This record gives sequence, C-alpha cells and structure tokens, in this order.
Amino acid sequence: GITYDEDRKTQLIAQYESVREVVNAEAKNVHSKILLLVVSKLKPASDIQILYDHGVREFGENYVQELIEKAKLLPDDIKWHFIGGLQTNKCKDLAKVPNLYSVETIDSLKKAKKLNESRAKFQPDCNPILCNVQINTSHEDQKSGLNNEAEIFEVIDFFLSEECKYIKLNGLMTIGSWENRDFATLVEWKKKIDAKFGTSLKLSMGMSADFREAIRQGTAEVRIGTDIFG
Ligand SMILES: *Cc1c(COP(=O)(O)O)cnc(C)c1O
Repeated sequence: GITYDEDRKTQLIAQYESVREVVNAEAKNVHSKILLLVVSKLKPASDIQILYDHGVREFGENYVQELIEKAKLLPDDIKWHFIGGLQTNKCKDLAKVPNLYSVETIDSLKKAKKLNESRAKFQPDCNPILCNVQINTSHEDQKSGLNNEAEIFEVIDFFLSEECKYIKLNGLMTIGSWENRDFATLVEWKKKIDAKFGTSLKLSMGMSADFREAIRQGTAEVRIGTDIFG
C-alpha cells in the first residue's frame, strides 16, 4: 500500500505502545478495556499504514475530505471515527464511506436525522454508524456541543426511535475545557440520561493532556494524537 521509512516505523510504534501501556496501567488501577482512538488528523497516510500494519484499526479524523481521501488509500477494515466539526451538508459525504465506524460529534437533531438519512440512501447495507452525542461540558461558550437538556433529550429520543435505523447511539463526547470538572459534568449527563431513557451510555473523553484523569473518571475512550505521532 503506502510506503514508509523504517526509522519512522520503529519510532511510531514505540511511542504508540508507550501511550497504550499508560492507558492500560491507569485503567487497571481502578474499581473493562478503554479504547485508544488514534487521532491521525493532519498526519500522512503512511503513518497510518505504519500503525495499521502494527495491528491498529481505529483512527480518528477531524476533516471530512481528508477522511474520505484517506479511506480510499488505506485498508477497508480500518474503523474510521469522525471526531471533527460536523456540518449538515457534509453528512451525505461522510455517510458514503462504507467503513465509517463512528461519528462522535453529533450535536443537533438536524444532524442526526441527516446522517441517518444519508446513510440509508448510500450505505443501507453497511453496519449502522456508531454515534456519540457531543456535549459542551465547559461552563463557557463553545462553538460546538449541546448544553441544553431539552435539546439533548430530543436528540437521544430520536436515536432510540424506530426511524433511526442506520446510526446507533453509542455514548457521549466532549472536547473538555481549557478532579477534572469537564469529565465530571459528562459523567453527570450520562446518569441523567441513562436514568430517563434507560441507556447505559459510553463516554468518550480524554485527550493528550488529560487522558489519565479521564481514565480515572470512567471514560470508555480516550482520543490521543500528539503523544503518538511526535
Ligand atoms: C485533535 C483532537 C483530539 C486529540 O488531542 P491530542 O493532543 O492531539 O492528543 C481529540 N479529540 C478531538 C475532537 C480532537 O480535535
């Protein structure tokens, strides 16, 4: 497939395994496996091939066109996770990727309906896209994420409806803020929702600077790039 240098291979795998060892060590230190989503945004496809060949399957991309271009160049069994800003007009585009495993940035009912809509038309055959609801856990104003309980509840209601058959509600997601109060707020959102809808939501929180704490607060998935591709 994509050709890569041997010195970079040895270095990428080393840095990755070291990140994965700390994630596993942190997890094993609590009261069962956490996903290490490898955020390859802006990284070349050769780097992904390096890790792919190493056994890695789940990579996170933030840009729609980049993910699509990347998906066509690399193996079909990669489990792409779209973790960037989602515009309703790009849903149709994303839905076309067969191996689009997950979309963690659904932050409106309009978007959920459009992705489910698009997925039905272009890849009804393919497995339902696993989805996370992005919530603004910061107590500040943030360009993305939901903060309104009524609107959040309305998004969850649709996911559990019979009409939503091509995208599956998996959990909650947050970019945090800039002990962790943000992860704490996400944890509280999962309880209020699990209680009201009878769900057992999966949490996606924790990045390069705070994945350890996220791991301590119950995360089911951490998204790390910098620590792995440096
Ligand atoms: C880029 C990004 C990450 C990862 O942070 P790193 O310092 O690169 O580990 C995780 N989640 C989202 C939504 C991102 O934009």
